[PDB]
Amino acid sequence: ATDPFRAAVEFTLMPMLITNPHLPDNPIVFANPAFLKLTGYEADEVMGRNCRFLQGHGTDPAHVRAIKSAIAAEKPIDIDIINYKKSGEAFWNRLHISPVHNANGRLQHFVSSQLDVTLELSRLVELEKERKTLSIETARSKDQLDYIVEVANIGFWTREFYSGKMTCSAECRRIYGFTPDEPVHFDTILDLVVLEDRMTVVQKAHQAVTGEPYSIEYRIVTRLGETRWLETRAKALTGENPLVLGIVQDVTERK
Amino acid sequence: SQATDPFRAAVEFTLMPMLITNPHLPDNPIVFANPAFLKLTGYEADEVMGRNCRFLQGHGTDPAHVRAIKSAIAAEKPIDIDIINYKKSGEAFWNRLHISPVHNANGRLQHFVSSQLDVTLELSRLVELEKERKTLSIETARSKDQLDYIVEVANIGFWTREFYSGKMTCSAECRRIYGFTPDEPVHFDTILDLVVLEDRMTVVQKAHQAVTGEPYSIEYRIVTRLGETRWLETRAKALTGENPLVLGIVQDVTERK
Ligand SMILES: Cc1cc2nc3c(=O)[nH]c(=O)nc-3n(C[C@H](O)[C@H](O)[C@H](O)COP(=O)(O)O)c2cc1C
Ligand SMILES: Cc1cc2nc3c(=O)[nH]c(=O)nc-3n(C[C@H](O)[C@H](O)[C@H](O)COP(=O)(O)O)c2cc1C
Repeated sequence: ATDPFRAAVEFTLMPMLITNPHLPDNPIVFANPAFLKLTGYEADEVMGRNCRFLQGHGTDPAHVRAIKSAIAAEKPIDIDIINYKKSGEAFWNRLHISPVHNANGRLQHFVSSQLDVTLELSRLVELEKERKTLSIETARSKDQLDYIVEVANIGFWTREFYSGKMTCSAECRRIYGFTPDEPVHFDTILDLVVLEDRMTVVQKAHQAVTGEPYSIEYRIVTRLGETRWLETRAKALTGENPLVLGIVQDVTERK
Repeated sequence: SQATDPFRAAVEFTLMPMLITNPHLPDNPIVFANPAFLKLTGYEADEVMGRNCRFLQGHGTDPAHVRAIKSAIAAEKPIDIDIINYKKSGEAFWNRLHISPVHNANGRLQHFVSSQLDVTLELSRLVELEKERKTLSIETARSKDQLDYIVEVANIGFWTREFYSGKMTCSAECRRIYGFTPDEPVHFDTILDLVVLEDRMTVVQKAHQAVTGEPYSIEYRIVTRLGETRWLETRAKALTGENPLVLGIVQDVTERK
């Protein structure tokens, strides 16, 4: 005849405590295996003492007063406080404390459900401020790039080695017959290339990536019918899915 | 029954969903569910009792996960396993499950107790935070690779300046225009020493006045360390946000008046 609730508290993964308020200083009279494992204390090392022994230097004094006022008022309380393991390792202890009254209405026990939320209040929180930091830097480093190609008027383009997706500057879109807003793929450039230069272009474009800079020159017939001679100095960014960089310029004058 | 059972109360008041089943009854039905469990699933108390815990399951739920629990229960062994379940509304969620067998003194199986936890949006949050960091790491590194490539290949006199501080960065072409050495530290004052005194006041004021994110141009005369007089044009713009940064492109336009 085993008590299923006793066994539930016994076998749960979540730390639980029970204190007897009728004794002085309201000491711990029970601690499930989960609690002893989290804090690293043995059973005989936590019995008989108040739960304030888990506190330390990083423990917010304001958090302690809240718990004190709740216990003195015999009222429940949920709070996140900084506690310490036997080794010294600090951890965020999500505290859920509930008073237990008898039939008459007198206080009989205090029970609590401790939960280690260190990875939420300490790990996730910094990963949110770390990610936000990267966003600024990413947006900035791009703002420098976009500003240079604009005021220096450079036909700058990028190309994904596999998908063939591209980005083009204002100058690059003027060299070809492109509009400032339309999406640009490697195929929309290939459509402008003269018939005789096409095979040379796509073979160089789909050639095995090397971190070395290379030059390539081909002719295009723009969408208005104007034949233009282009020169391009390109370089591939090594990776699993490389990004090809390239600066194109119109050299039709004096071929 | 004057005094309450603290263990009973602990399970009652906890925010962790907990179930108790009686394996002596057919198909091992639920005989208890704390208020925590009823809020998670959205079922009433009388809508859970007498049922097996498989009613939370449905489509998308891996049948391999079920057989793992099935074999664990049959062997009277504890088991930790995540699984897909369905709350009353139909909303699917991930159920972190911790089941433990309860034996008496004789070794006779009496009960099963469990801990339930909703870890759907929890695991989903971190699997997107670790894929987001990888992308932004590559992007920043590559957008930095793009910048240096353009400046070098296109021979641009490009400089950056922390507006408040005054510390500057200079490209190879930028240093050749003013007449700097490729490895000396460059401050805004270092440039001012070369600017002619007639145009010197007009330069500092224009650089000082505009902290906004509005583009502006300025042209002045300088004299290098060797004495060469050069007319310059600088097109600059400051990036508003936290510690400001002034970007500027300068080209030598030594052409006759
Ligand atoms: C059941 C129960 C469990 C408690 N568990 C913790 C705990 O895990 N960590 C902690 O810092 N305080 C815990 N406390 C609160 C402390 O025992 C103590 O009441 C609090 O630090 C204020 O003590 P003070 O009034 O002497 O300053 C718990 C209190 C109760 C009643
Ligand atoms: C105490 C206890 C709690 C359980 N809780 C769940 C649960 O929350 N979700 C679930 O899918 N299965 C849960 N199960 C397992 C199911 O009740 C069922 O035994 C298991 O899915 C295999 O049953 P089947 O092979 O007939 O499909 C629990 C089992 C026990 C003993």
